Amino acid sequence: EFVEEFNRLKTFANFPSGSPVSASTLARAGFLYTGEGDTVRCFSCHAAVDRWQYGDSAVGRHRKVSPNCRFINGFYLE
Amino acid sequence: EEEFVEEFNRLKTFANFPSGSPVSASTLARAGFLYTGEGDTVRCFSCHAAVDRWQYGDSAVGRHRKVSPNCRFINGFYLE
Ligand SMILES: [Zn+2]
Ligand SMILES: [Zn+2]
Repeated sequence: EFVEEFNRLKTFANFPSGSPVSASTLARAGFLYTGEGDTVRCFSCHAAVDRWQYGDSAVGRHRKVSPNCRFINGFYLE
Repeated sequence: EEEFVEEFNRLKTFANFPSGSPVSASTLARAGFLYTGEGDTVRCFSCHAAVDRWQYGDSAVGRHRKVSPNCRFINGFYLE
Protein backbone atom coordinates (compact mmCIF):
# COMPACT_ATOMS: atom_id res chain seq x y z
CA GLU A 1 0.00 0.00 0.00
CA PHE A 2 2.50 2.60 1.21
CA VAL A 3 4.42 1.86 -1.98
CA GLU A 4 2.59 4.98 -3.15
CA GLU A 5 4.21 8.26 -2.08
CA PHE A 6 0.92 9.96 -1.18
CA ASN A 7 -0.24 7.26 1.24
CA ARG A 8 3.05 8.08 2.89
CA LEU A 9 2.86 11.88 2.91
CA LYS A 10 -0.55 11.56 4.59
CA THR A 11 0.98 10.08 7.74
CA PHE A 12 2.82 13.38 8.14
CA ALA A 13 -0.05 15.10 9.91
CA ASN A 14 1.11 17.23 12.85
CA PHE A 15 4.74 17.03 11.76
CA PRO A 16 6.96 19.43 13.78
CA SER A 17 6.47 22.69 11.88
CA GLY A 18 10.06 23.87 12.19
CA SER A 19 11.70 20.65 10.99
CA PRO A 20 14.73 21.39 8.82
CA VAL A 21 13.56 18.56 6.50
CA SER A 22 10.05 18.93 5.05
CA ALA A 23 7.48 16.21 5.34
CA SER A 24 7.48 16.08 1.56
CA THR A 25 11.19 15.35 1.21
CA LEU A 26 10.87 12.46 3.72
CA ALA A 27 7.69 11.05 2.17
CA ARG A 28 9.60 11.13 -1.09
CA ALA A 29 12.59 9.34 0.48
CA GLY A 30 10.14 6.56 1.36
CA PHE A 31 9.64 7.38 5.04
CA LEU A 32 6.47 7.26 7.18
CA TYR A 33 6.02 9.64 10.12
CA THR A 34 5.55 7.74 13.42
CA GLY A 35 3.78 10.69 15.06
CA GLU A 36 6.37 11.41 17.74
CA GLY A 37 9.06 14.08 17.55
CA ASP A 38 10.65 13.99 14.10
CA THR A 39 11.10 10.19 13.99
CA VAL A 40 10.11 8.47 10.77
CA ARG A 41 10.30 4.86 9.54
CA CYS A 42 10.94 3.32 6.13
CA PHE A 43 7.91 1.34 4.93
CA SER A 44 10.14 -1.06 2.95
CA CYS A 45 13.12 -1.51 5.27
CA HIS A 46 11.51 -0.42 8.58
CA ALA A 47 14.76 1.34 9.44
CA ALA A 48 13.74 4.32 11.62
CA VAL A 49 15.49 7.67 11.53
CA ASP A 50 15.25 10.81 13.65
CA ARG A 51 17.13 13.96 14.76
CA TRP A 52 17.24 15.57 11.35
CA GLN A 53 19.31 18.70 10.95
CA TYR A 54 20.11 21.27 8.33
CA GLY A 55 22.15 19.84 5.51
CA ASP A 56 20.68 16.36 5.73
CA SER A 57 19.71 14.38 2.65
CA ALA A 58 16.52 12.43 3.37
CA VAL A 59 17.52 9.93 0.72
CA GLY A 60 21.14 10.24 1.84
CA ARG A 61 20.72 9.39 5.50
CA HIS A 62 18.25 6.71 4.47
CA ARG A 63 20.88 4.92 2.42
CA LYS A 64 23.35 5.30 5.32
CA VAL A 65 21.31 3.31 7.83
CA SER A 66 20.01 0.89 5.17
CA PRO A 67 22.21 0.94 2.02
CA ASN A 68 20.52 -2.23 0.76
CA CYS A 69 17.00 -1.00 1.39
CA ARG A 70 14.62 -2.21 -1.30
CA PHE A 71 13.11 1.24 -1.91
CA ILE A 72 16.47 3.03 -2.06
CA ASN A 73 17.62 0.65 -4.75
CA GLY A 74 14.66 1.57 -6.96
CA PHE A 75 12.86 -1.77 -6.61
CA TYR A 76 9.45 -0.05 -6.65
CA LEU A 77 9.94 1.88 -9.88
CA GLU A 78 8.35 2.15 -13.32
CA GLU B 1 43.75 44.53 2.85
CA GLU B 2 42.96 44.37 -0.87
CA GLU B 3 40.51 46.07 -3.22
CA PHE B 4 37.73 43.64 -2.50
CA VAL B 5 35.07 45.93 -3.97
CA GLU B 6 35.96 44.07 -7.20
CA GLU B 7 34.48 40.63 -7.71
CA PHE B 8 37.69 39.28 -9.27
CA ASN B 9 39.75 40.05 -6.13
CA ARG B 10 37.11 38.45 -3.90
CA LEU B 11 37.22 35.39 -6.16
CA LYS B 12 40.98 35.09 -5.72
CA THR B 13 40.38 34.20 -2.09
CA PHE B 14 38.52 31.00 -3.01
CA ALA B 15 41.58 29.06 -4.12
CA ASN B 16 41.14 26.23 -1.64
CA PHE B 17 37.41 26.45 -1.21
CA PRO B 18 36.02 22.85 -1.00
CA SER B 19 35.35 21.37 -4.44
CA GLY B 20 32.00 19.73 -3.77
CA SER B 21 30.05 22.76 -2.58
CA PRO B 22 26.33 23.05 -3.44
CA VAL B 23 26.91 26.83 -3.87
CA SER B 24 29.81 27.85 -6.14
CA ALA B 25 32.76 30.07 -5.28
CA SER B 26 31.78 32.54 -8.01
CA THR B 27 28.16 32.73 -6.84
CA LEU B 28 29.49 33.53 -3.35
CA ALA B 29 32.09 35.97 -4.53
CA ARG B 30 29.49 37.59 -6.72
CA ALA B 31 27.43 38.09 -3.53
CA GLY B 32 30.25 40.05 -1.85
CA PHE B 33 31.78 37.11 -0.01
CA LEU B 34 35.45 36.31 0.67
CA TYR B 35 36.50 32.74 1.50
CA THR B 36 37.81 32.62 5.09
CA GLY B 37 39.74 29.51 4.19
CA GLU B 38 38.00 27.25 6.69
CA GLY B 39 35.39 24.72 5.63
CA ASP B 40 32.75 26.53 3.58
CA THR B 41 32.75 29.58 5.83
CA VAL B 42 32.72 32.83 3.87
CA ARG B 43 32.67 36.40 5.04
CA CYS B 44 31.33 39.62 3.44
CA PHE B 45 34.11 42.03 2.52
CA SER B 46 31.81 44.96 3.41
CA CYS B 47 29.61 44.07 6.43
CA HIS B 48 31.91 41.29 7.66
CA ALA B 49 29.09 38.85 8.39
CA ALA B 50 30.15 35.21 8.18
CA VAL B 51 27.89 32.52 6.60
CA ASP B 52 28.49 28.79 6.25
CA ARG B 53 26.86 25.41 5.89
CA TRP B 54 25.72 26.13 2.38
CA GLN B 55 23.11 23.83 0.95
CA TYR B 56 21.68 22.96 -2.42
CA GLY B 57 19.09 25.52 -3.40
CA ASP B 58 20.46 28.38 -1.28
CA SER B 59 20.67 31.91 -2.60
CA ALA B 60 24.03 33.51 -1.75
CA VAL B 61 22.57 37.03 -1.82
CA GLY B 62 19.44 35.81 -0.03
CA ARG B 63 21.17 34.41 3.04
CA HIS B 64 23.57 37.32 2.95
CA ARG B 65 20.66 39.80 3.06
CA LYS B 66 19.21 37.69 5.85
CA VAL B 67 22.04 38.31 8.29
CA SER B 68 22.77 41.87 7.08
CA PRO B 69 19.72 43.54 5.49
CA ASN B 70 21.72 46.75 5.80
CA CYS B 71 25.05 45.60 4.36
CA ARG B 72 26.40 48.46 2.25
CA PHE B 73 27.28 45.97 -0.44
CA ILE B 74 23.81 44.41 -0.58
CA ASN B 75 22.48 47.94 -0.81
CA GLY B 76 24.40 49.40 -3.75
CA PHE B 77 26.81 51.57 -1.79
CA TYR B 78 29.61 50.52 -4.13
CA LEU B 79 27.69 50.93 -7.37
CA GLU B 80 29.66 52.89 -10.00
ZN1 LIG C 1 14.32 1.75 3.56
ZN1 LIG D 1 27.62 42.15 3.64
